[PDB]
Amino acid sequence: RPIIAFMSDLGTTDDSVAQCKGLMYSICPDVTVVDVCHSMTPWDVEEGARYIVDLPRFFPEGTVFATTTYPATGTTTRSVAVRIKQAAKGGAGQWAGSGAGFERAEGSYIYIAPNNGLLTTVLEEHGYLEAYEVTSPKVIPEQPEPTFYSREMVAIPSAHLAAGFPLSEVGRPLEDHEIVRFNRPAVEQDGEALVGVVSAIDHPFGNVWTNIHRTDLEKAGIGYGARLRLTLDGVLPFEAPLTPTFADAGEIGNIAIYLNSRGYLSIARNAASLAYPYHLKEGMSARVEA
Amino acid sequence: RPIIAFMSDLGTTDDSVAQCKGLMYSICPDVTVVDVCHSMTPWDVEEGARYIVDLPRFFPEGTVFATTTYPATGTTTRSVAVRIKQAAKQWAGSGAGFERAEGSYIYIAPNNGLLTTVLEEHGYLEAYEVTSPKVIPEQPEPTFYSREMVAIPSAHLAAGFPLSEVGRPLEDHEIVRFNRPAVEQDGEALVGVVSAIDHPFGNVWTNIHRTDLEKAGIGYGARLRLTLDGVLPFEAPLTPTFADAGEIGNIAIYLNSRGYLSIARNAASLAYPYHLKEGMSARVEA
Amino acid sequence: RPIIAFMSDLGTTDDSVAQCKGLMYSICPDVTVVDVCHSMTPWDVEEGARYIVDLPRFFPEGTVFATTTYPATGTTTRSVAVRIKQAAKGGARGQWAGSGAGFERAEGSYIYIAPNNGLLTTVLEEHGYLEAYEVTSPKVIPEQPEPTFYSREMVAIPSAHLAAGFPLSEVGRPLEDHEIVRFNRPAVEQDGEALVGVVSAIDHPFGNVWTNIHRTDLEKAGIGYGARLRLTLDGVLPFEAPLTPTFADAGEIGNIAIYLNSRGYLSIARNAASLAYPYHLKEGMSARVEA
Amino acid sequence: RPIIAFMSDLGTTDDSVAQCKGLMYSICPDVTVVDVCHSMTPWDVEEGARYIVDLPRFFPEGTVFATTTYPATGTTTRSVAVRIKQAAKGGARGQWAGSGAGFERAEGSYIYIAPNNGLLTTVLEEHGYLEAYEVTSPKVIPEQPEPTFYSREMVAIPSAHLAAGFPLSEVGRPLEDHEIVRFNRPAVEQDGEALVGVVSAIDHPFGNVWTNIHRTDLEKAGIGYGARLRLTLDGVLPFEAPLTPTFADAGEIGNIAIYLNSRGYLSIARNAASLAYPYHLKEGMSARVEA
Amino acid sequence: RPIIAFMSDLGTTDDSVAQCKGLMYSICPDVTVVDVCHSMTPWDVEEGARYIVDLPRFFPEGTVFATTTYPATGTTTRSVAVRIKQAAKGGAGQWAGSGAGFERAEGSYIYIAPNNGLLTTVLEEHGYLEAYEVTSPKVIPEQPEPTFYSREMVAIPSAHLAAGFPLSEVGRPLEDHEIVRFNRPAVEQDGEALVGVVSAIDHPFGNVWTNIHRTDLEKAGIGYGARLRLTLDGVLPFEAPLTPTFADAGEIGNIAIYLNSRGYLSIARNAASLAYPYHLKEGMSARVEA
Amino acid sequence: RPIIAFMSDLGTTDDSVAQCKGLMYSICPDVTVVDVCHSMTPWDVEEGARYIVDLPRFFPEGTVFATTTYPATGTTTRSVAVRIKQAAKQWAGSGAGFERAEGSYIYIAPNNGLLTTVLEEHGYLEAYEVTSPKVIPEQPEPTFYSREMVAIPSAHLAAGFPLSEVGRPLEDHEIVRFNRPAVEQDGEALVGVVSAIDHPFGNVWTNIHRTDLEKAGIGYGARLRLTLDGVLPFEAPLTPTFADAGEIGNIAIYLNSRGYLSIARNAASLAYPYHLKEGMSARVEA
Ligand SMILES: C[C@H]1O[C@@H](n2cnc3c(N)ncnc32)[C@H](O)[C@@H]1O
Ligand SMILES: C[C@H]1O[C@@H](n2cnc3c(N)ncnc32)[C@H](O)[C@@H]1O
Ligand SMILES: C[C@H]1O[C@@H](n2cnc3c(N)ncnc32)[C@H](O)[C@@H]1O
Ligand SMILES: C[C@H]1O[C@@H](n2cnc3c(N)ncnc32)[C@H](O)[C@@H]1O
Ligand SMILES: C[C@H]1O[C@@H](n2cnc3c(N)ncnc32)[C@H](O)[C@@H]1O
Ligand SMILES: C[C@H]1O[C@@H](n2cnc3c(N)ncnc32)[C@H](O)[C@@H]1O
Ligand SMILES: [Cl-]
Ligand SMILES: [Cl-]
Repeated sequence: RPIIAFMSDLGTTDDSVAQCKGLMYSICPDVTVVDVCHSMTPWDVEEGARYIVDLPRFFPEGTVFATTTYPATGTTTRSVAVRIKQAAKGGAGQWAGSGAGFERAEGSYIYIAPNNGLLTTVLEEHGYLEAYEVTSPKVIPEQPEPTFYSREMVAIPSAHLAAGFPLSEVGRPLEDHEIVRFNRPAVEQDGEALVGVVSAIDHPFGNVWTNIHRTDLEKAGIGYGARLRLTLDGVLPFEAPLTPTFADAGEIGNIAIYLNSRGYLSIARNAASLAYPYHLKEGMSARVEA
Repeated sequence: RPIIAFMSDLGTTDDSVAQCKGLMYSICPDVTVVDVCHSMTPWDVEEGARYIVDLPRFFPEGTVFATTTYPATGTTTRSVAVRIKQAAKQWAGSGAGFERAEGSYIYIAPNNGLLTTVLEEHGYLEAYEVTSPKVIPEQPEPTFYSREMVAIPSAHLAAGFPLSEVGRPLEDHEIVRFNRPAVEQDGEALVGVVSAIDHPFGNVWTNIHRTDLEKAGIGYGARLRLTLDGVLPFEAPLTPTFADAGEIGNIAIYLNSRGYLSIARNAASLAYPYHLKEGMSARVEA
Repeated sequence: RPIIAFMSDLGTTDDSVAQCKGLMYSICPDVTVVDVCHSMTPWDVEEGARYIVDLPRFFPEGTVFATTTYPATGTTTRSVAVRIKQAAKGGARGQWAGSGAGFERAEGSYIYIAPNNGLLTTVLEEHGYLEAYEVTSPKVIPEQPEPTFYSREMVAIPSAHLAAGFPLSEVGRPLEDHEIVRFNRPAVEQDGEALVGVVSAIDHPFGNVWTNIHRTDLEKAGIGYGARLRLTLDGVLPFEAPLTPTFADAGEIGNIAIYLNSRGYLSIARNAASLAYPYHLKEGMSARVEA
Repeated sequence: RPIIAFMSDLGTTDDSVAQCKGLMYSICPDVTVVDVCHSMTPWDVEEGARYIVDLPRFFPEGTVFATTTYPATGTTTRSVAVRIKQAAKGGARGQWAGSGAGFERAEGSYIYIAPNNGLLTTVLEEHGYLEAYEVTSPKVIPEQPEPTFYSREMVAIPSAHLAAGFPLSEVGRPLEDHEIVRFNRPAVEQDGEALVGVVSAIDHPFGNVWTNIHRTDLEKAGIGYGARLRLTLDGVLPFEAPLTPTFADAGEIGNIAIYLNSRGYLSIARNAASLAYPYHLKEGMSARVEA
Repeated sequence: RPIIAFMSDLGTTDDSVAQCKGLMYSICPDVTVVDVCHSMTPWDVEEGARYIVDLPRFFPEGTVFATTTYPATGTTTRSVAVRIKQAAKGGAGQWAGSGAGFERAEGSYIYIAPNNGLLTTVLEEHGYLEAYEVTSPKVIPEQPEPTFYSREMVAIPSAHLAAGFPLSEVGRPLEDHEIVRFNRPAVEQDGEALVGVVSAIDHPFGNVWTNIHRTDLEKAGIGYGARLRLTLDGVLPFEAPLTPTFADAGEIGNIAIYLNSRGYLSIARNAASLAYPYHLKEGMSARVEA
Repeated sequence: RPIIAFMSDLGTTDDSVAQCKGLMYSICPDVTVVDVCHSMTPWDVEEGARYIVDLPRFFPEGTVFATTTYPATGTTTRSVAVRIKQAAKQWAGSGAGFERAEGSYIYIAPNNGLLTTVLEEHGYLEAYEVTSPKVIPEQPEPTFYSREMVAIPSAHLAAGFPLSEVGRPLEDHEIVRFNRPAVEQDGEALVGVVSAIDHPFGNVWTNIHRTDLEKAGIGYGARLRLTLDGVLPFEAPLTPTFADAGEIGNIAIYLNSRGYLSIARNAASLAYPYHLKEGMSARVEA
């Protein structure tokens, strides 16, 4: 029972995703294609990365992740296919599922993506066992569509991998320095305050996500129940204790400062939108201190 | 051939829904997950209820409906899981339609009133709290009970985990319900609200029902005056469908697929040019 | 392993698509339902036609395409079901889709079921058809259809019977060619040495600009990759670039690229930036090309 | 104490109006310049005409109205200067303006100077005129006018000479009636017992709705204060109210009022709330009235 | 040299204001008409009031203020004309002008307005010497336009007053209880914090004005140089000392908490807009404390 | 017959401008106040400068220009008051125009660069700091120096208060100037910026001047290619006016009333449909 989990920038306004899916079911008759999302900001590899980094532990072993934003479509560039090392615990650290969670064995998931840095945080968080350039005409078209490499060089070969084509056969092995990566912005300790950035607005709720992690917090002594001052955009400070969840803020509309399901320091209002009335946005400065 | 039909307020702009689906396939390898929608206004229990209330008759017997908006996530609250009784009409499908046996569907949802109308329309045979670590995490992620307390246990139920083993039976009073706004009277006009804009067409749906109408003496021929937001008046005979208005753009006053007084333009949008909205008053007279 | 690929104007904000899907699994339990899209502008049959015309070569033979925008719901009109002839190559070069030399698809191997309102105009034009039938039989539609929901009653439902193996010729009577409603499509005019058409679509979510000037139209004027072109939009915007395979060929990020899209049509874009969104360019605007 | 009342399409965001004013005080030192408005949609002569047609009765006799939208700036066209005949009553009842029984104004006592582009169509129609002249004399316009600024060169400047006492008949040659450009205005049709016109304007900043159905048109059908009316807008909105003098007559705040505006025209509004803004009603929409 | 200072809700998009001005110059040949503003939110008498309350000290003695929003136009209602008592010092309290300012004698300005509460704060701040109902056909039309009382019952009689028509002759005297007034929202002392409201956004800068006055501040001990916490909309707190001016915030974009030229506690950014990016609005809660 | 022409960033949505005017009439009973505009983008010194630079030739001799955006309000800063020399062309008005004597106009402004282009184009005969309590308040309102340090002293100057008595003479270096962006070269294309959108018409004005053009070999007949924001290309002959384009909506490339390369549609807006903006690059080639 093979699964391909599919994350693109193709959107859902036309037949582009369906074209890829038609070919996936064509190549791997038994497959199940699960949509991750197709809504990412085009060409923003850092945003694409956040949508895929945390997926392994949720999926059955053997799952292939077809993940693509392909601004270098139709060039001489070729995709990278990697088998990861650890499925890894996550959240605000645990295995996912009922009971004590589902423990995932090492080397049980493959990502196939453009070699443009999309997989940077996947490789940082999970490690990898082996990496290959995707070049074989057994898995890609002999004459690929210049402007559709997300289909030609990701969707199509991912379905061959789902169908059982040996990963080592897709092309030559890539050395670590041949896999492109993006530079991750570092959390700064500024006196005793921690300085990062709004990493994401959490749609559709309007919760605010920072790149300040739970590990960064236990570094400066911060745990659940700590009074914090969190300044956004350099001028809007908020104040609240760190709490597990939204309803701990008290009344509806009140401010909650919490750890999100991905482990990162976040801010919201209790059953109300914070970001949307005050037009708060990704990329704004975020500062925290007790 | 187990099915989970999935309705949430998680949206489709990140991997939140995919995390839930991943766990569904892990738990029930042979499952088919059907998306209902994930677009609902966050925390609007009456809105989410509208999207799930008439689903059973359309699905194969044995379908599990996983339906969630969870603003009380991470608290001591636990989900409710119910088996409904009557799948409830006409029947849907080709010919005279497909009849559905009683007790053939399970809903699992936060215990916050989301299931209010499902229970009124269909009734139930059994209701339980979802507490067993067989079907939910021992360390549940505080901010993601739509995943922990709905998605995960729905998939155990799809795989044949016995309903009565999820936790203790709930008595009726323990099952939270929302109050639904009444259709009131002033003179011979009926006063209600706009209960929804029908995206993407811009049709207007009111809470004034077939039954409220015929009781006040209105059937499929009646010339009606329909005033919206207390300002915009519309006038037209009650008709079965849009094209009964004649010209493209003409006004149709009709009954939507739920028996509710509705208003639209024929093959054009009514709501969008006039910025008509849910929650606006709707007053009708013959 | 039967597939129904589903395209409608029902949107993704309520339970309308799910009702259709439920009834698909009810009638054909082993079916796989693949969403094409549900976002088309309601009642724009020309736009709907664009999202379904290119589908066959990507799908397994025996696939059923349920394609629907239904402004005449609740009327005496009934849907039309067609077996197409050629699965038809396509793309910028014109080839089969898939790895290696692509997946060659046999003739008469796909069914489309749709309102009889012109939605299938380009499907028939580009693929031809082998047989067409009016969808009237109570075996495949409800005896009491919901007046406002013919996308479900007259398309979703019968499509699932067809996917289950219900004989096509049994849905109702054969339709003569003149009984299949069509729309007229704009002809690219050969004006001097220029080619005059329109912006056919904005390519969401990138804001690329698609015209109705097809690759074969370009070969009427003898224009291939490397040709220095002037592509004028909206009468007043004379863009200038060589015709190149892809976006990155334009050099720096933001530079204008003139290219052939994945559907075989003359297009214009910027390299890893949006052309249509900043300047609010729209479908329907004029598009002129010349060398 | 000469007055120039000034209406243009120049806006209030730069120094364009001030340049015109400066030259007014330069040519006629004791002048008072009164802004009519500078907000009209550029080049919409019909809208401009609405802001100037009702002016004479409010102003001292001898006032000069400099009224300008000039899309043909820099061309061989020259402005036209007119002495009107009747100052003309008006308003919902039809009377003179001011305290007591109002200020009665004499015949032939106001001058309008404008581009010869139809801007003065309703002025002449409603007031008549006694003499008209092309504005050509270097005594009142520049010998080298700025190509893009004929609102200044061919209207502001000569208007200030006229206010200073420059003889009207000396600006240039007399113009025959057919030489004064006009636009055609929509005729309210007598359809059955209904009267069919349009929404002429949105009354900013209140969002009241003005139609082109005049009080005298209502008296063709015999409609006065107290008459229960149906006023249908945009073909689909049948408003119902008695015809009343004013807004508060409708009762509660927000209730629909149907009334005669201060310009003598059939209008519709809400009592101390906006009708046009919430529902995005627009000029050009249809307006039908009947009793 | 008579002056009429003219404040309406008529806007500047049509000839409505010019009609009034034509009649003003008709009635009072020597007059100068100064526009206060015509931009107010229609029918909002509290907003109209803020635009007129502070005008007397700036204008020559003898000035008439014609001030109007007239939602009761065309009814039996009649305007009120009042001679004020004190011109009054103002600002963050002084006379206006070069040197030590221009001292204005008592009873030297007249307001004419609808009797709908528009003049509430004028009468509270300045007092009055005499008040009259405007009813004489020597100053108003015998048949006034039903829908244009701002012209008929304000503009027109104001010009008669400018022209020298005796104020006592416009109609009968009104007793204090016959002059309509609006209820002013009270500043609350909530513990040691002061609770009011955003009274206005200061266009075009996007500065935020509160109804918390300098007097309210010296009541709780607050002067220039006091560290303050100011919460807006119940969730956005800001922190800054109270300073005289914007540039005291330091760098451009920094927050300044100050007293405005009208005497009220205010918040802004130094040469940047505060209200506009965060969509802050009139009517939002405002809380302050040291 | 004294005149004050008044330009500020105070807007027209409250009584800020009326307070200033009130004080002008108090100080100079016989004054005429002319509004220039009050709409300028707050604190944009180059923008406000554009609105005041060519005013003198249009006004009677003896006019005082009160011109202010004052982001440094309430600090130790004091305003500058200058008498300009050459009123500077053609001359404006009927006939051959009205010549203006030298030294006939005074500007008074914050000393923040607002007067940069006025001084470059016209020159000056004398410049002073505004410090005398004869002409400004002793207790100046900290947040309203546009009123205290511009409006009030301008009106004393209109009334005949001697210029040299406002405070001490300033040397040229004490008068703050802004740097103006240069028109540069790349190949035979000239590169500049859009210096303004011409509201309300939506015409586009560039900083590429008549002089920059003719030096590169371009006159009133030249077919030019004009690219805006680095993306949108336009092509058209250089013409005197809009109507030279022919059809309504056609493209005109012309010189605005300041000698600057400009682009527009004939009797339609160019900037608004395309969302063209000030600060966007403008590149021209013959
Ligand atoms: C197949 C890939 O083409 C890329 N793509 C789409 N449009 C552009 C563009 N204008 N420039 C560069 N890349 C683009 C998308 O990222 C898609 O994933
Ligand atoms: C897992 C559940 O978390 C809830 N959720 C998301 N954001 C908030 C918030 N600010 N307050 C309360 N609940 C929230 C959603 O309703 C989702 O269904
Ligand atoms: C079931 C079908 O109903 C059609 N539909 C929905 N709303 C309208 C309307 N206002 N007018 C005409 N057709 C409509 C949709 O096109 C859908 O496909
Ligand atoms: C003469 C006065 O008419 C008032 N006015 C304008 N429109 C309305 C309306 N729709 N309802 C009530 N009053 C209105 C304005 O406030 C103006 O000042
Ligand atoms: C009196 C002067 O005050 C200035 N002004 C108004 N708001 C601000 C602010 N937030 N920062 C700096 N200056 C400001 C204006 O520029 C006005 O001209
Ligand atoms: C001096 C006159 O210039 C006219 N004007 C300004 N811009 C344009 C344009 N793009 N097209 C035509 N006329 C224009 C205005 O209407 C003004 O009145
Ligand atoms: Cl799916
Ligand atoms: Cl004025």
